[PDB]
Amino acid sequence: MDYDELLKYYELHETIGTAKVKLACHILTGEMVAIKIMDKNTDLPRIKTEIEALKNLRHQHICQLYHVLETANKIFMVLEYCPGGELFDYIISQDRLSEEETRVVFRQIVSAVAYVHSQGYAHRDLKPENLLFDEYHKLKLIDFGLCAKSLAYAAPELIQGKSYLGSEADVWSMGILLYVLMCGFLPFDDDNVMALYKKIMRGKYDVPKWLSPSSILLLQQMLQVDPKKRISMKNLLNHPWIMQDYNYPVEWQSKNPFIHLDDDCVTELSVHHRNNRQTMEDLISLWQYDHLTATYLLLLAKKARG
Ligand SMILES: O=C(NCc1ccccn1)c1ccc(-n2cc(-c3ccncc3)cn2)cc1
Repeated sequence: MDYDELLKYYELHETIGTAKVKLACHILTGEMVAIKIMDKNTDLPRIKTEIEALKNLRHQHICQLYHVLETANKIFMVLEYCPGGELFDYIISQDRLSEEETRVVFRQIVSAVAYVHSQGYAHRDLKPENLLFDEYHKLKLIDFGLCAKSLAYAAPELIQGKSYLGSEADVWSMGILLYVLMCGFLPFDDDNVMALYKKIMRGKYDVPKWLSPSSILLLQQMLQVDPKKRISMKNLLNHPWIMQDYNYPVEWQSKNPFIHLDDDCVTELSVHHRNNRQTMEDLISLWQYDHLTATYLLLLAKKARG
């Protein structure tokens, strides 16, 4: 009953995570996808929150939603294939990243998060387990279930149950991410939850000898307990540390459109439909996140590889 519809469009491969995640192949294009499987009667608002955000967000550093399928018991989300693994696993594998490798990764995180804020959203659960590498070793932001329109990464105001601005909470989380990338351990860490809570509230952390003066200053600018003292996203885009070795601000605007359609992909898609080109373009432009949406976006991913 639950897998009947999904099997009309996808050939299932193995479970990789237990939401349960399955790898699969889109039958029509032959493209690999990841499928997130969530049970309705085992948080339903968290599923609807993520779906609503992903239907509205489309960006080179956000893991793309292709197709949404629903049954009485399950909701399936067909998503962009990211075989490079979690950033969390990558940092551990490397112990810690150099300042230069941290900047490569961090500029991509800044790009995705600045775009999310530009769209009127705040992620609210930024952490290395929520950033994946695709086949090109480019980062993709995942899990928009807690977004607004993990304790080690949470801003002090957010833990205290106080009112907060989502953008300020994201800037603090990005500061914790920045520290983890360059150190390979958390700035606030404890086995006891209350002792961790105390450490976050105090905002004091050890500064390893390998951190450069510029890294230390950026960390200080992001890790401010008072949210009004944290750096704004606008100032993060062209921060001196961010610009070092690059000399251009972070490109945060989306390169992945809703309006423009790719002519080659429209042609490839149209051969599978008993409709003219203009009818197919108008249907694609409705972005229903049905099989048509998945087919078009997967053909765009196939084109990108070549
Ligand atoms: O290791 C992977 N493949 C190679 C492989 C594995 C086993 C056997 C043979 N070859 C793989 C591929 C894709 C993924 N993705 C998870 C999400 C994802 C997106 C949104 N929310 C949660 C997860 C998107 N891609 C992970 C892992």
